[PDB]
Amino acid sequence: FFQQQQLPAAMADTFLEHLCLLDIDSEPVAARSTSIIATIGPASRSVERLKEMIKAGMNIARLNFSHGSHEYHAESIANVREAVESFAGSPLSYRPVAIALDTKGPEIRTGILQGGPESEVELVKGSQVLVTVDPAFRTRGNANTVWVDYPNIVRVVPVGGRIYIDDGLISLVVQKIGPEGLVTQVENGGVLGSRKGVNLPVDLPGLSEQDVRDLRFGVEHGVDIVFASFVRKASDVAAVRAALGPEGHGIKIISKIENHEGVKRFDEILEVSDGIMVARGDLGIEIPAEKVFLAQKMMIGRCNLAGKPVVCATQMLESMITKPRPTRAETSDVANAVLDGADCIMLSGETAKGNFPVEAVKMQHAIAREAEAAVYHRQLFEELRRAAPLSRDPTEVTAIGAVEAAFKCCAAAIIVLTTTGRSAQLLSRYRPRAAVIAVTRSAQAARQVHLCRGVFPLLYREPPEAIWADDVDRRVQFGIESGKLRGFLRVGDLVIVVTGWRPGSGYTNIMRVLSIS
Amino acid sequence: QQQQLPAAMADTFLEHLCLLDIDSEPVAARSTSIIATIGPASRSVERLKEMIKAGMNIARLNFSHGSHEYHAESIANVREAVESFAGSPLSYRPVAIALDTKGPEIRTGILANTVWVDYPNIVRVVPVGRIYIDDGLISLVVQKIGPEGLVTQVENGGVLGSRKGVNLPGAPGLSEQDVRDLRFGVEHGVDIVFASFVRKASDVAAVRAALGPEGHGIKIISKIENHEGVKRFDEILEVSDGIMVARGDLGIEIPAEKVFLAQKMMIGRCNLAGKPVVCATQMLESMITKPRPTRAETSDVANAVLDGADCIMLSGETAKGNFPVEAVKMQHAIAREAEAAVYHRQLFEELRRAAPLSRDPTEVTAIGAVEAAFKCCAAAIIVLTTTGRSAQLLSRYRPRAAVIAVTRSAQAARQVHLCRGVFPLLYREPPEAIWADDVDRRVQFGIESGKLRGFLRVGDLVIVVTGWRPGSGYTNIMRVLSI
Amino acid sequence: LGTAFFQQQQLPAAMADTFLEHLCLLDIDSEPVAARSTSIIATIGPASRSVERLKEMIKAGMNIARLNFSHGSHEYHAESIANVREAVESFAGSPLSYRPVAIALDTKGPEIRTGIPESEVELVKGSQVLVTVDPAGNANTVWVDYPNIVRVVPVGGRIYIDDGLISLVVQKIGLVTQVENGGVLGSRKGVNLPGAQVDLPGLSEQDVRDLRFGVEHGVDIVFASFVRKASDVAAVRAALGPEGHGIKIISKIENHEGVKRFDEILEVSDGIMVARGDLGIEIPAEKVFLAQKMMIGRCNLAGKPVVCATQMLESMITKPRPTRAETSDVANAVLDGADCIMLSGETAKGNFPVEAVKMQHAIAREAEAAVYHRQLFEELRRAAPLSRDPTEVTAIGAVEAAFKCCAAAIIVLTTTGRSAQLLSRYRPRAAVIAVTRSAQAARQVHLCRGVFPLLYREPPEAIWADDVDRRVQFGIESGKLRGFLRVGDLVIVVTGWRPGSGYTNIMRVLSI
Amino acid sequence: QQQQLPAAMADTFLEHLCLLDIDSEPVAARSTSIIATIGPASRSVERLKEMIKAGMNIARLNFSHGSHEYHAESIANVREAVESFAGSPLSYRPVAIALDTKGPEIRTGIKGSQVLVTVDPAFNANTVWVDYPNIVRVVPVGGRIYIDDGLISLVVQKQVENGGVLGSRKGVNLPLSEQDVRDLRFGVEHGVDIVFASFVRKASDVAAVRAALGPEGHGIKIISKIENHEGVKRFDEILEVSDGIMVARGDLGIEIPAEKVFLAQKMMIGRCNLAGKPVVCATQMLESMITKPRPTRAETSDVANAVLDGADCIMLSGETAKGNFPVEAVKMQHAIAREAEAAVYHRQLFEELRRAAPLSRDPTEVTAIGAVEAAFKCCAAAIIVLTTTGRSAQLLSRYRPRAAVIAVTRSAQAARQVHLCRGVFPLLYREPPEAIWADDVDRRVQFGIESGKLRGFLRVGDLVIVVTGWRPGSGYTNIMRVLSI
Ligand SMILES: O=P(O)(O)OC[C@H]1O[C@](O)(COP(=O)(O)O)[C@@H](O)[C@@H]1O
Ligand SMILES: O=P(O)(O)OC[C@H]1O[C@](O)(COP(=O)(O)O)[C@@H](O)[C@@H]1O
Ligand SMILES: [K+]
Ligand SMILES: [K+]
Ligand SMILES: [K+]
Ligand SMILES: [Mn+2]
Ligand SMILES: [Mn+2]
Ligand SMILES: [Mn+2]
Ligand SMILES: [Mn+2]
Repeated sequence: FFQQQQLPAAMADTFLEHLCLLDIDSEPVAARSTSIIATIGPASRSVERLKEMIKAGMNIARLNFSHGSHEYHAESIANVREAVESFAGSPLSYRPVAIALDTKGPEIRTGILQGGPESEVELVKGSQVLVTVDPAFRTRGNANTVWVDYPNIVRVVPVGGRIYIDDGLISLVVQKIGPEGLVTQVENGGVLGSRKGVNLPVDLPGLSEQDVRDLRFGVEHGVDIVFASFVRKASDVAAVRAALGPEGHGIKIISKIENHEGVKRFDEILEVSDGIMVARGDLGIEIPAEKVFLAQKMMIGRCNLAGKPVVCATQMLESMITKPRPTRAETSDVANAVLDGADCIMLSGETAKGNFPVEAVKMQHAIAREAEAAVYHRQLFEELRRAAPLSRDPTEVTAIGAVEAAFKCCAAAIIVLTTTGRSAQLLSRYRPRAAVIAVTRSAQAARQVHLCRGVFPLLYREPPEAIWADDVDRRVQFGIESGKLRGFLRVGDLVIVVTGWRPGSGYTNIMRVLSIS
Repeated sequence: QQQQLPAAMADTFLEHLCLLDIDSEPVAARSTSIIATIGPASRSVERLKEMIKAGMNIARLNFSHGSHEYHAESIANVREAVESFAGSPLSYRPVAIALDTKGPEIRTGILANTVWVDYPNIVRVVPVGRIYIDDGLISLVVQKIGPEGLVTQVENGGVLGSRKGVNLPGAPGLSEQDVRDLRFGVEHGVDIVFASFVRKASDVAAVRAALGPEGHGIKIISKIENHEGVKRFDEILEVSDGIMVARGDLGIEIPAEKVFLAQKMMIGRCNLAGKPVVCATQMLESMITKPRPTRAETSDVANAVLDGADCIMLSGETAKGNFPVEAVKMQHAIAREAEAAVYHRQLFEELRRAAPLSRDPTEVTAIGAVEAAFKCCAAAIIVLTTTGRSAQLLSRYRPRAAVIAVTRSAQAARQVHLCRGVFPLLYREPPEAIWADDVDRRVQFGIESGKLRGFLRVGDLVIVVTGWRPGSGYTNIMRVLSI
Repeated sequence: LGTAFFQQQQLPAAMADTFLEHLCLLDIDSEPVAARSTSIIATIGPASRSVERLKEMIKAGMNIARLNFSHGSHEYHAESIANVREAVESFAGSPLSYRPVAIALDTKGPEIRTGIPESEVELVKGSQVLVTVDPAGNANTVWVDYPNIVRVVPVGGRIYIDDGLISLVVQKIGLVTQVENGGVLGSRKGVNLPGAQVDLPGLSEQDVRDLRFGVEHGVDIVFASFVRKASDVAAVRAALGPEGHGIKIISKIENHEGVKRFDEILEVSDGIMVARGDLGIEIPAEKVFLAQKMMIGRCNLAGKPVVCATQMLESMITKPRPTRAETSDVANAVLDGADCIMLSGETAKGNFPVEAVKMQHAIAREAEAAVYHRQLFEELRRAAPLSRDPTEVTAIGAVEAAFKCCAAAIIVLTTTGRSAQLLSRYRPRAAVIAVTRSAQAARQVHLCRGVFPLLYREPPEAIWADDVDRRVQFGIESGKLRGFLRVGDLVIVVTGWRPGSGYTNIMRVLSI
Repeated sequence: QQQQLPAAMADTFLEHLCLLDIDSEPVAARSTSIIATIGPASRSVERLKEMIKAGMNIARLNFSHGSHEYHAESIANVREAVESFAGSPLSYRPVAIALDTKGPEIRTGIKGSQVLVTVDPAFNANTVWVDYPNIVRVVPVGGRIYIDDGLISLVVQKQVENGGVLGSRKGVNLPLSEQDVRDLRFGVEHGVDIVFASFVRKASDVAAVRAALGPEGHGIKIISKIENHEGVKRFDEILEVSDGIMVARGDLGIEIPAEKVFLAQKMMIGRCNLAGKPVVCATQMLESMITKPRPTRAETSDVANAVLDGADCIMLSGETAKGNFPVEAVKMQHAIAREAEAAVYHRQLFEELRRAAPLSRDPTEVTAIGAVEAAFKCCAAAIIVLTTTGRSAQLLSRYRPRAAVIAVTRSAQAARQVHLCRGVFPLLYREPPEAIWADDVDRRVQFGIESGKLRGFLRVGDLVIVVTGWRPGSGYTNIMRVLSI
């Protein structure tokens, strides 16, 4: 109890008094429920660096298949698994880490600039720039002319349209459509390098030939999660599932909502996906920048309703690419994503290319811990309660009973046994304040539950005891011992233990109140 | 749907009222206990058997009249009728016996105008500016305190005043008779005591001392009957097992149009504390003479259940009326409809937030069990309990599912009738050698009894609440089961 | 606000954040105000017919006099109307304390009456009994005033007699029955036939003459008995004619069909009466409170008056004090949201008609202070649709303003009563003092909870704005004299920008 | 469906989130005021006119830098740009001038674990100088001291957290000066409207500022900047004596841990909403737009979440003082604020504000809540209120009505000062009083209707709520009327 983890604010009767009672001297618990996804790149590739990021709090390593070869990414996977497994010799402190593959998706990139792949050229504001796809001008990239790697570009944009280059920094307005070149008037000028992104706010297919190879690669190397780029409809997810094949039927598909189409068809995309990523990078270019927060809050709420994980990504701590501490806007954005109900937060260039990858992970860890305590659980739990339909599934029934029991005694943890992760996910979807300590024998499940907020996975490695009830108790004790070592639990704490009545997944039906001795 | 389910789910209380349907039949068993007063109309063994089948749960002995031998016959006939069903343990219904004390009574003198009372401090307790006599018929105001006594100015005329009851509004805990009657109740093993005229905490402490250590297990229900008991209600409730709103005397001691305020205040505070509350007096008074009640009486019973009362009482309707069995049936039918019409959505929400954080594993398991019951609309919550406390902590959250309580204690089985929603089952088998099998047996006994009595069907979901070791106070386990 | 002021009117329970805490804070020492908002309808009969008796009940608080046309001739009811109006107008010499009293006509409706004169036949239970269509009554057979009764009732059907006290069962098959419940049988009592569809016309030909009588004598309200469908009321309005177009029609819901078709009945009616007497026989007694609470809530949603009637204080027909069930029934009807409460035999035949009125007055005062206005107002305002009518917009603003300062009253000027009813629609705690020049509006607004009508009798001032202020002042002086207002009280004043009905649009905060 | 009405009507906040629509366009004037700091990028009259048209409502003078003559030039340029629109009174936009005090600053002098700092006037990467003479009594053996906006830190040396390039004269942090007094006197002389009081730690700091403004600065609003741990702890006593609060995340983010700043922001905004007083969110809202034409995703959400929290004002610092896109940054804040104001869960916000607002017998307070309720009942296009000091407009703004509060006033100062209150749009009435007072009241009401029609607020057929008083002078507001245009 005490005056810690914003408990006075949690006991408020209105959201207004909740805000009034928030305290900067009320310290949070050590358990951080929002998972951190860190992108792998030249700054976070060495085994030595990855060990620091795992200790700092990185839960999922993201491989961005828009850059680098299959051989390059196989080296990233090997270095991650080498860093993760160096801690395995101490099972009570072992932290599982998931590997996520981010697909290239339907991209449009420019041509290499004349003079060198590492030289610059400027565009004049209000000038006249010609956009061409002619194969001859592929290496002619200059101030007056730019090449695009998308042939069917002249038959999609009307007169007066808009073409964005380099993360929406450069803007071109279509004036006339010419024979073998698109005449534009620059609307927003700026420096332009080589082979930058192009957004067109399309007939490029939903799943490319190269992304098919990329998905098979992820199955052969046993990735746990796929981030599918530019998901526009349900069949875009089915195509990714089909390319994964029966070999990868257990891989979680997280749909990236990156344009107006994805937001419009969100309901049909969410029903067929395991989760959603709000990809505010491209989404900030495909729809007006002042509206991205609407799309993020909408998508987070509907995922919290559905009980499916949602990832918030891009530019959360962007200034930390070059500076050791973030701006006030960036700290508030991470805190507010946690407040909205995000299950995971992501770092992109902050860990891939920046000079402070470990410090960015440490900052997200510190912010999320404070923000999680500031969640107004009293109204959140009540609303998730009413919105969720009645259930005859004993796992779901037990889950809500355990969460309510945890709120009643301010339990330090809910310890649940799970093989597939489902029992921990059904606890997570009701957003308990107590940490959900999930003890599993499945290494894959231990990595995959990082998607669900508040679930701390522990990989159990011992062969079964001869009496199953003894094997259950040993696993519960392993969760308590790990919680003690990691600082989640102390003597005298109350804990809720969630198990089933028989071995095998799907039989969870028991909730017990235990005190830590 | 049935059980007024469209109304119980409504977003607002106004929409809840709008959706109440007279064609939505009640399905759950009725959870408000019926207390019937024993009298000439309900003293024979065969009539008591009729009233048990009609839904009587507690037999009230009114010690305001009758000799000790008279009440011993009442106890023997009640126990004979109750035990005639013990041949079928799966359907046996325990019936509590409650002793209602006579309490301190100020009566006038025997043998004109300006009478005297046996209470000698009447001159000191009534200041200048009212005294009611004989059920409130005569009313006197005082305008001067002199050495002879009071002035006795007549405000309302009246007659018939030989040793009649005196009430003084606005202004010991146990008479010698109550001490003897309370000893009788211990020696005859009564389960509940209705302490009359409780106005402070020391009053119920004196009842406790008269019961002695031999009667430590008896429940003490404090009857609030005057203005002082209403204003010191918080201190009274703290030391009592429950409260009875005694509207009869309360309606004389305070203005009759204020009694409903006292009733709703006390029921709310008892609901808040998780303690049983009894609403009593003239609920179906016209049925003393007529076979059907008035519209006000039928509304009165329903509103007492809606207010949150744990038990409703019948006085002359069963003690001396011509339709004692029909009066019990009428209370049963009304209570069933009223319980389904409870706006359960706001009730459970408010009880949840008002109940404070607790680290007691029984309290933690209880709220988890009630939440789990709502999530699957479980047919019942089966709980094993030695003293009934585990079943009372479930009842305090007013679940819709029945709380089926399996106990070996015959006294605790009778006493849990005070808590709304608790259906006691008396287990009679001797303990198994291994304790975990004894627990399984009792849980299955509650299942099989629930199946016979229409509580449970094959395919239903039930919430079972047990503990990790024998003895009371260790409840900590909640399980979801299918029948 | 003054701390002593905060201790009355149950304001601590009003400020509670939950209904549970609202219950826990109710205080028997918290005294209410003198202004009771729930109107009292009293049935006129032998016990309440003398002019001197009507005077005592006006002072006791009777607001609407009910003529029960089930009994008595037109000449009987004309003398009743004359006596009521004489007692009412006897107070008109003092305008500031004049209490308008509405006259309500309760129709006979499709009734069925047993057989006869003042002897009494007891009836044995389980004795075979015949019901008689023959115009050619003992314990073995009795006759009835319905020739087509043999056509409708099936074998194994139930017939009720004398407030459903006696129940006949057609054990074999006029109809030879055997008795389910036996009792002392009077002369010409009531007969109810639940479940069986009767082919009796909702507007009989005697009903048409009674409604014409009410229009010719200028009654304000019609209680239409046994309304089963929307065109039952359209028939009543057609019988009233263009002359009776201003009479309020209250539909009495008395049987299962009326409850099932309640929504279409409410749409064409000015209000609803929960007629618990016949309802309690036509449907199981255990379900009446479900029907009462359903209709009160739906009327409160629709903003139309609802009356609760029958056996509220029934023991007071013979006793000077009611039972504890009766006092809580009145209180709970007010707590449910009823606009009006009714007395039947308590004032028509009983020995304590004035005391019954006084008892209902005292209970209503206590129960009105115990309403949880916080949730009631929030739910009424959330359920009411958005409006572009300035009268509705001003009304909700004035009620909210009255809650903010615990205003002693809302003073509204109204000619038709609509501005007062829209204020009453949102259930303010403050009394709605309605100043009107229309004597009929002053009578009919008693249907709306919380509205205290004042009849203004002066010719207009020549500047309309001054004429508005004189009526506001008349409202203030009247409230001061009746105890509703004191110096230093805040009052909300609701008026319009121009004369004529329909232009209310102004709310003002004034100190007394 | 427009302006997020499906989201605003929802029965639960969770359903409100699910119903937010990127296609639902805002159809309502922007209610959150924009404060732009004046500096080299925004001193020219031409740039100030573009920023006025872009949405700037308050011009901030940072007295941390620049002499009195530099700031007099800034005031003159702002007023010349503002008064350039006075030719059309129906569209004239008042702009307030706010003085931001220097406060008790500590600056440095004009890598390796050993570093010496000393206050010696006779004293590179090895030795730096500071201006604070003594500090040896405030720091214990546990605390630390920060250099250069928190980038370089040192514990009780008696060189942690790295520390890169350090320049000449940058801040020093430690987790009423004579200069401040002459600055506040300067502000009274030049008729500034608002004072931002730096580093307010207790209620007596506010009394000192009010004393330095003299009896001639009675009408100047004092906004207290909560900048450190003590200001957060004694917040309630500071709020009670201030006209408003600024959450100064810049310094606050160094004085307390950066991860805790959002907690302090939400606490102060909520308490200010409770007390009905204006609160400003400040510093680094759109920092990247100093060098880039478009903001980061974090910055867009940060401005939107400040509005959703309930801030009455949002601030721009280097984005408008020194950046390369000062007009575009104002345009961006205006655009984000409009979208976020429609996304507010008005159903629960209005309910919680009304139940938290205590009962009152003041007729202005009673009229205000009646008018806001009336506005909700008809979706009034606006609430037109006549006011001399602005108090009647502030009492309406307290309840956060959906309708715009059009405040008509003769006081040029009050017109500028009500910009601190969210949803208040001031109009300055210039005509002289009519002979009959009632005609002068109606003509001001019609002035607000005419101005509202020209600006797009009002439209023929719309319903409006008009709030007036019964006698001249302030404090007598007591009338609410429903009118058709
Ligand atoms: O002088 P009049 O004609 O009585 O009008 C005064 C009142 O009539 C009103 O229009 C209200 O009347 P209604 O309630 O019948 O609509 C207002 O203008 C004013 O309060
Ligand atoms: O908001 P404030 O400062 O209290 O001013 C409100 C005042 O404006 C008025 O409407 C007009 O007053 P003036 O004619 O003096 O400008 C007064 O009735 C009212 O008291
Ligand atoms: K990608
Ligand atoms: K009738
Ligand atoms: K400054
Ligand atoms: Mn992308
Ligand atoms: Mn008694
Ligand atoms: Mn009838
Ligand atoms: Mn600062």
